[PDB]
Amino acid sequence: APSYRVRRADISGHGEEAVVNAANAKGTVSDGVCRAVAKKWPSSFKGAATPVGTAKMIRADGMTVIHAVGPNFSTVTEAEGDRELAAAYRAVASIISTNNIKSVAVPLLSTGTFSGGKDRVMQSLNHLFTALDATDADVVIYCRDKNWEKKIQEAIDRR
Ligand SMILES: Nc1ncnc2c1ncn2[C@@H]1O[C@H](COP(=O)(O)OP(=O)(O)OC[C@@H](O)[C@@H](O)[C@@H](O)CO)[C@@H](O)[C@H]1O
Repeated sequence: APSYRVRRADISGHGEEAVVNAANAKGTVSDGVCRAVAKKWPSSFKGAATPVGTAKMIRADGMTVIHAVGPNFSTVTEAEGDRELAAAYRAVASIISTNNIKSVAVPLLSTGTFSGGKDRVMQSLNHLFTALDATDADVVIYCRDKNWEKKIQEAIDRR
């Protein structure tokens, strides 16, 4: 069974075996988690382009980087976005289990740039749990907001 905990820290300082980038489909560096990942592991972006709802892994800069493309909720219906968000997290879980990754730092996909202006912390976290429950990985969820940290911790605890 996987273990879940939450850190309020820059994900670029994670202590896990792998990190999930909240990526865009073009594999470009822009504001958000992606900027922190590009600064710390700059060569991890080579050929990282992957369609919405998929994930693409690379070993670069002594790190395993998993580029997961959550939906942009400005560009899909709510139901379409919810399916694509579930798919991105399942693509992450498959890469974790198939590559024998023992621990992973995970941001909440589609809760920032891609949130379409809405609070999607619980939507994103519920898809994260459902997908990563298929793995044996130690999962560390990263956020920057003290309120999010407690929400996430509350949600971890309720389980
Ligand atoms: N350094 C950090 N450490 C820990 N948590 C962080 C972080 N930077 C941002 N976050 C949080 O991670 C979540 C996903 O944000 P993001 O805005 O990065 O994630 P999405 O909403 O999936 O959008 C991805 C796009 O921004 C895409 O173009 C990429 O360029 C960006 O990733 C948001 O809740 C942010 O508050």
